Amino acid sequence: MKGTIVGTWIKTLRDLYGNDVVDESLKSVGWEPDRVITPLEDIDDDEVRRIFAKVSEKTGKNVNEIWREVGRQNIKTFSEWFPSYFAGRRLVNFLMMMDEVHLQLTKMIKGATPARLIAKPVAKDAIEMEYVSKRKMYDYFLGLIEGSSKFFKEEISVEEVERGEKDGFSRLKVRIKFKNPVFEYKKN
Ligand code: HEM
Repeated sequence: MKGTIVGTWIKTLRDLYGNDVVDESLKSVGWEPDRVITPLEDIDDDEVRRIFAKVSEKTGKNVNEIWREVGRQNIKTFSEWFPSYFAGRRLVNFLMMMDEVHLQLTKMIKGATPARLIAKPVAKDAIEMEYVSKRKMYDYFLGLIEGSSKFFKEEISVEEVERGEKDGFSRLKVRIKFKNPVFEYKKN
């Protein structure tokens, strides 16, 4: 996982559960508790997993629950940090651009198996978004959607259409319904 994002997760874990819980969890995997992670590092996914697992043990919170909340809160961090991804945009705009943004952000990562977040219109007031990846971070994904609705102050309805795994790839499809029309038919 790209360093920058892991950095944001750690800060969020601190916001959620406190510095001792997080400091201890980082040590248990051999990190300096105040380790400074850079945009160049590809942090080992297993070590992240063990960090979250340790936080789960210390807080008594379920790890899926933790990921959900980290997803929710992550959006506020992104909005204050990178205001450019949010500026002059509505929620639908923001969501439709995520796939492209993530391809840009992982272009340099050695081992090029980056998650896809392809969204497409399926009605005048609704899109389907499909998370496809090697990593199966379902709860994080859903939390991120909730965080986005929260930030843009646009109420949505989120229905999971299906989830599944095949050929090592996880897939989660959601239908997101907006309060009023955001699309119209157009000559193809
Ligand atoms: C400006 C806002 C955002 C930024 C800057 C951002 C950036 C990133 C970065 C750098 C990663 C690391 C991926 C890797 O290292 O392979 C990541 C992961 C991920 N992002 Fe975002 N993200 C944003 C918002 C969102 C939103 C709104 C969603 C969903 C609606 C989303 C879905 C995901 C998921 C599911 C992953 C896990 C990747 C995987 O499973 O391989 N992100 N994001």
